Amino acid sequence: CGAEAAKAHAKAAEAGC
Amino acid sequence: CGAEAAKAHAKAAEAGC
Repeated sequence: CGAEAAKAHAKAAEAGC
Repeated sequence: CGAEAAKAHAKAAEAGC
């Protein structure tokens, strides 16, 4: 739940949410 | 793992994303 959240958080900030 | 995180997810998806 910390690294799968971190990958989703970067995914948003990649295509800025 | 995240009902407060889900309330932030709905609050963003409404005004943020």
